[PDB]
Amino acid sequence: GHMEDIKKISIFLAYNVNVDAIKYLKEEDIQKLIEEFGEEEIIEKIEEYPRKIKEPLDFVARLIHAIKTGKPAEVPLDNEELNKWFDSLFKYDEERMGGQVGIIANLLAILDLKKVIAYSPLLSKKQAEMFNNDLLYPIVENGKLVLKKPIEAYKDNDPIKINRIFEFKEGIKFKLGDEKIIAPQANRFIVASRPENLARIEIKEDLKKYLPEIGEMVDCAILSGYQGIKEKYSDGKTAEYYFKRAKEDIKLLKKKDIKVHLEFASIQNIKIRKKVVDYILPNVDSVGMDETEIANILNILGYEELSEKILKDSKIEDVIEGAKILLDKFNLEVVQVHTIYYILFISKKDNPLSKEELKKTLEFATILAATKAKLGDIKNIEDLKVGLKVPHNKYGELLKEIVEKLKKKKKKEDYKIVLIPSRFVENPKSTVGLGDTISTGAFVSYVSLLKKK
Ligand SMILES: Nc1ncnc2c1ncn2[C@@H]1O[C@H](COP(=O)(O)O)[C@@H](O)[C@H]1O
Repeated sequence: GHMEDIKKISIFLAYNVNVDAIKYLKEEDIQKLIEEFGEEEIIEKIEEYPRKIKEPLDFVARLIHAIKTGKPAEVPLDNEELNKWFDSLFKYDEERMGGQVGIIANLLAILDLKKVIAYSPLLSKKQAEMFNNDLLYPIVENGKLVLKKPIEAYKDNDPIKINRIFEFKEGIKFKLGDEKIIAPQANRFIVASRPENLARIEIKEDLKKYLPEIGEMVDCAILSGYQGIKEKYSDGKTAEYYFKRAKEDIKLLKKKDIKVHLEFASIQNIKIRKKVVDYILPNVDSVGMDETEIANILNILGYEELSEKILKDSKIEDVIEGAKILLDKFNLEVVQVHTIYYILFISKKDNPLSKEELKKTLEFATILAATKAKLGDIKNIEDLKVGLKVPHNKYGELLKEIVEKLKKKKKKEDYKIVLIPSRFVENPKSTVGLGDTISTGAFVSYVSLLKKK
């Protein structure tokens, strides 16, 4: 319980919240779709490969197409006027809080943090009910900034962003025409739209003036959702407009002294990914990422040779070298890299924390990650004891010894490098958003130990 000095942490979170409505597909389900829509019409439609869903058949064909590959896919609805028709035709099994803000803010509430301020542009009644009741939502009433609970700041008439997810296990089998189909791998087919018509990824004009005020009452922030920003919008606005104003929010928050953290998401649009590199990464204090994304960042900065060595081979010496480049280039205090086997932490030599403390930050991150992996969602702090029963990966212990040897050889260590093995869960319940869980655990723990000093 001593580690839980974190409960003394207050934190601000923006920008992405949504509702996840999940269907857990079984063979019978796909069978009913085949019967109700027909085999030839689906087969013909799969050849068509619609890029957006306009008629119910589009969804049937793209869902089956994806199931054939075992690879992930996202197709938006053609128009938000089809939402309620879609939800009555293809009903969900369960509804849930989605989005990096909504998921992590709810977890930080369950971890009893001092103050957790979460912000999203849309706050419909159904959405606001998904929040943990301890969360605070910023509001400007009567020329003053007021933190109120979400079930008391919601607005009727507000739309609701919903991600429709269809989960299919490995090996789900069904016939289509003569083609017998087997799921090569477990994957999820997602029906969802990036915001344009209904909302945008930004702090509204009214709240902007109060960002520095939010900066005073908060020890740290975690910002996310930049993968939802579009290159061009119909109203003539562009990614640059929103990325510029996203840069402004970080700068307004940092008039006062806070740490800002970013978890580097897997943005498949390279032009929007390059925007995150240019507008967000240089202005932030902490970053977390996997092996794939550091190579993707190194490739944007021009280290093409290094990027492929990490991608092809994954040697820890190369990941450490790539993390050192990120640390020195961008005004960062720390860089975090996570893989199924290890978590790596690097900070300049003048970091107020000791190598001993940095390892404690990491230890707590592996426990929290292992709790969620074995239990699915975390619902209580008691659950962290389940993660403590998960032992360290044996190959990571080997990498720890390797890093220790590396450090002894070099003449000057102007850096603090700490690696611990992960608490791998072999037959995990869930794997989604595990990266945000680990990265948040280490960052919050890191902010704690800084605050004690
Ligand atoms: N079975 C598992 N047990 C513990 N952690 C896992 C497991 N599978 C995946 N992870 C973590 O999930 C992360 C994936 O993060 P990302 O794909 O960036 O969201 C990896 O870096 C691992 O640390």
